[PDB]
Amino acid sequence: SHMASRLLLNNGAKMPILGLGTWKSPPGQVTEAVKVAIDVGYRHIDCAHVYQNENEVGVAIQEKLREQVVKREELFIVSKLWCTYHEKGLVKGACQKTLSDLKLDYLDLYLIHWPTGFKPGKEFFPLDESGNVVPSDTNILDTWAAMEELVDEGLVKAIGISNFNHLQVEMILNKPGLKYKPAVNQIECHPYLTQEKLIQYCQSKGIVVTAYSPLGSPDRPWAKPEDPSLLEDPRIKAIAAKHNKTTAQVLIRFPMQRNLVVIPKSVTPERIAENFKVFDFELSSQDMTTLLSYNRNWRVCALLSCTSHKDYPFHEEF
Ligand SMILES: NC(=O)c1ccc[n+]([C@@H]2O[C@H](COP(=O)([O-])OP(=O)(O)OC[C@H]3O[C@@H](n4cnc5c(N)ncnc54)[C@H](OP(=O)(O)O)[C@@H]3O)[C@@H](O)[C@H]2O)c1
Ligand SMILES: CSc1ccc(/C=C2/C(C)=C(CC(=O)O)c3cc(F)ccc32)cc1
Repeated sequence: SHMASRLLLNNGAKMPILGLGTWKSPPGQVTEAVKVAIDVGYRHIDCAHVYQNENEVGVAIQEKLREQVVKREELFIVSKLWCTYHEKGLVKGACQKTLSDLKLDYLDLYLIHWPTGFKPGKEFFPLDESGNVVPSDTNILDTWAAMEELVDEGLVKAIGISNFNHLQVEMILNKPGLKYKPAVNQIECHPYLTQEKLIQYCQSKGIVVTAYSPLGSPDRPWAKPEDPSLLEDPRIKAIAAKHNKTTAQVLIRFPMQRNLVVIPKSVTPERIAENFKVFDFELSSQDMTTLLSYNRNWRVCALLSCTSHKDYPFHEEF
């Protein structure tokens, strides 16, 4: 289908363009979900400390390594530094905690989960008595230096960012004494949020973009009835039907043809397999442009708690 399975990052490593997402995958189901994914061909898993299921994901990876279904070098494991760990002195420990839970001795990619730093502590979202999230005074350039140390200590092969707008990406690229550029910016992207500008900017700098919530995150906990629904969009279903594929398969193939990495989440064995079977057809340039035309600047993940945080990413146009 004129589609290679991996693309080149600016650290010299290759990254599988299809990965399994794990946000919201319940701890009692994610182990089998990851086993099934690897069994059917996935080599890239997207994780995060904040998803609270890294231990269970790790059980799956470890078993598949033990069974010799796959070698570690063939796996591409991604995790993310949570906001309460931006303080320089906490970054390594957060990384090591994720490594211990995932049962790995290194990550292929470690991302700053959000540009917004929070006060350190047990709570993922520390609040003042009025309900506001309490920020940290750490700035993202120092956090980036801490991330660079992880590469130099061998804990991760690549470092990157997530939910950074183009000015924030630019701030890193212009950092005095920058040692390693971000390899990846992982951002929300689907036909209702097409991200033409941010994607063009990142790619122009050699930063690879990963598209999250490619199916529109129907299981997002804050979903409402008025919300659009990609999987129910007759226009998208029509394109699927024309190709004898499912609507989800079209939604996953879409970012692949824009040179994006994409990470659909499922804990359903049947859908896990379906979501991987997207290398056997090609959307036309017309299909692509039609899908792009559906942009609404509609976000699943707007982090509405933190609009007042100085580093909140989504006030900027991109
Ligand atoms: N960096 C960030 O801040 C950030 C933010 C959001 C997401 N992400 C990453 O991106 C991943 C994917 O995003 P997401 O979890 O928000 O949502 P998503 O992948 O767009 O959609 C997941 C939902 O779609 C369902 N689904 C999966 N395959 C399907 C299919 N073939 N047909 C019908 N329904 C299907 C899943 O149900 P079942 O699981 O029940 O099958 C689940 O409810 C996340 O898991 C996470 O790893 C990162
Ligand atoms: C402090 S009240 C609040 C504020 C923000 C959010 C938003 C969240 C979003 C967008 C995500 C997905 C992601 O960032 O990957 C998330 C994952 C988690 F484990 C926990 C919370 C959140 C949820 C609740």
